[PDB]
Amino acid sequence: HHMRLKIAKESLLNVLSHVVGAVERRHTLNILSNVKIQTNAQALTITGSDLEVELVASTALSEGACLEAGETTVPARKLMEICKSLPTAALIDLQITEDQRCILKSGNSRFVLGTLPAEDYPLLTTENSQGTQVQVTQRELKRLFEKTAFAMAVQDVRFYLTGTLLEIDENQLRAVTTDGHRLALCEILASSTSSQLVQAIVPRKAVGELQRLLSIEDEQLTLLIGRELLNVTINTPSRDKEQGDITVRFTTKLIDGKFPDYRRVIPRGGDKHVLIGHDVFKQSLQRVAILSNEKLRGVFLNFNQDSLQLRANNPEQDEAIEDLAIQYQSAPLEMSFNAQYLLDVLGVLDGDDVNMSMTEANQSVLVQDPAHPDQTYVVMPM
Amino acid sequence: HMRLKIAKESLLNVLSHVVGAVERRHTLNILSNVKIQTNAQALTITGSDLEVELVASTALSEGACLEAGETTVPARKLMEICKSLPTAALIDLQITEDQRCILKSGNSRFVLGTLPAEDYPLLTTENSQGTQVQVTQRELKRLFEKTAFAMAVQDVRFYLTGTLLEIDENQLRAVTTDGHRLALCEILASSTSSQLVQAIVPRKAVGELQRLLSIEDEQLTLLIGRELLNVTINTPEQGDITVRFTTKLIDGKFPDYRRVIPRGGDKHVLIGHDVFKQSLQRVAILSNEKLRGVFLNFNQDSLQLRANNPEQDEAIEDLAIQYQSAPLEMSFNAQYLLDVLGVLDGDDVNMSMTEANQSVLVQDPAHPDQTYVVMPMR
Repeated sequence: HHMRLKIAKESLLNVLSHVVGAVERRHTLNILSNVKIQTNAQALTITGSDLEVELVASTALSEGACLEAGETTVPARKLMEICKSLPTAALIDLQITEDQRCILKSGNSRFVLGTLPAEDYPLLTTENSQGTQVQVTQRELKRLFEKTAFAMAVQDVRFYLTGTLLEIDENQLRAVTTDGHRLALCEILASSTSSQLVQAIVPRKAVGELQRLLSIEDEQLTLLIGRELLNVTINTPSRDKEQGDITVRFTTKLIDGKFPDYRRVIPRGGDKHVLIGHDVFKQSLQRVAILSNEKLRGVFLNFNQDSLQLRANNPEQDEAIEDLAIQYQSAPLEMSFNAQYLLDVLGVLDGDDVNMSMTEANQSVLVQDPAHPDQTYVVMPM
Repeated sequence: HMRLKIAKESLLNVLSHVVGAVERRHTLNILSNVKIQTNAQALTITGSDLEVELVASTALSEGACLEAGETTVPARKLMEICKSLPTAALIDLQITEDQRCILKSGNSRFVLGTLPAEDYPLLTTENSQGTQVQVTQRELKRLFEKTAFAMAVQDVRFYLTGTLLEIDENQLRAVTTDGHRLALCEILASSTSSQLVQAIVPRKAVGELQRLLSIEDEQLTLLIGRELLNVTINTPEQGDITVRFTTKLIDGKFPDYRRVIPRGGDKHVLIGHDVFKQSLQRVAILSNEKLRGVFLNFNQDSLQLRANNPEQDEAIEDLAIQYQSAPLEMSFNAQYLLDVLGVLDGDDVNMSMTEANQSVLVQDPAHPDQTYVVMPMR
């Protein structure tokens, strides 16, 4: 019949917090701006999606929480705001009427929102089958994205550039990202059945959502990677007085393309190798950059034996020059890089030293951390 | 030429005070630079946009000043360059004949383009003068916090975009208005001259002044003239820095604010501050996004807040208040009432009104020095 539910502010908001990151402020399909809420005596399920990424969060309800079972759709952003505005430990009474109106009462406050029918809410149907399953911990998966999120393109004509390639091969999961000017790669240990490689290009919004959901803990996760979709169920531990655990089901349409062979892009020529202290390199580039071109941000790195010179100048003829101590005994080379790209990779590296492998000025550069061989970064020249 | 050897922090502290006045782009290009003067005893840096002028001075250690001179250096760049250096670094400034400023710290060398110190324009002049006012930094700063929000952001009536400093016999007063609301605050301040004087201080001037002033009880002498307002502030550990602040006043006639405030309110309501702020915020969620309009209905012993939007969503909240006067219904911009609440530090809030189509006086019993007026909608 018609849904009615009485629950604590924190309980409702907590489940909602996990799903409303997927909801778009305005969407071509009007109903997707709303969250779908379904309740019965034992559990409350909330769904949020934009048809590319879908999140379903559910929790075990309290004894008297569901007065009347039912399902409906409520404007997600408003409801979330309404809940946060209530005082701590408040109790909300939700009522859905025959005319499509959702009535929220808490304390002396009375709110009324417009609802839309729950069966009009679109779900990501799984028309394919026989997907690949990968076993990986949350930390390992979260790490893959943290070390490669930056090089992804924000918006572009070519779609696969905007996503993260997730590849499974020989008991190791890999994440690869590129915008055409740089590349990031991270590899971790995962368990899977397939002997052959499987590839999934995960859209940028989905990657962000997953990053928020994952934790540092080593809880095992099972990823189902199909030709058209990627599925993962995560159990978030909700620790509150008498609060049930929240289970979130993540579904995302994979980007339809074929990612470029990343291995061919990675330089293994390695003629010249340099090792530099991470702090010195980071600090020096920031200094030199101040006088580089404002949008372009290009600086010149001149490599000489055991000494790196950073040089930058702008249109106003201002110049910055600094000398750094580096572990380099090979031939001389001067290159120019978009500073920010170097600074971006440095943010990703947790080790004390930084190593670069170079061949020629025109050619690309390979950057890494000796301590962590799992991460590999490439930066092209100007 | 000018040469100077100064610690990173010493140079940085001086620049930080003055950089707020500098503009990213200015019609006169030189004002994007900061003017630097040095001699054996002191360092003086000036930042200005020709509406507000800041001059920061410090006592230089002997021998820091290798050569005395003056010049102008791009302020934003200099500021960033100094921040990028390591802690406790030593900077060597050098000005060459070809207008290049060479700055060397550690292993890094920086070169900026300079412009003639001669060209740099100054607001002040020898015959500037001014009627003195004695006021504490804490009190002056307080005056600005209380009335700053109600100034108009942009308006043809240029006077509206500034705070009016008015001096009464025993106190200094700050008044701001944008047409839809008004803020007023009074603080005791000594007056040597005992003549009413009005100064309309520009919005940027007020912001700069708020940043520089501190919450301590240090007396200040404020010079107020027909065209400028001047005050020397010694800032409250990096030695000691004195800043000379000068501003071009808005040459206009501020409206008679006393007419605008209404003392005739018959209908009076007292509401808990926290309750009112929370309630208003809750109901405002479901109000028009651009307009932010909420309805306040006054009934015996209760306050009803109601808001709706185009999607016909509705929020209603009831507040228990002691009101036994005739029922009144009014429409207000939620932001205007919330803004007033932000500057009220007291536990209760007093509202006095006459009719639905007329203004409302808002006050905090604990602090009678502050008075606010909000004009209703429709």
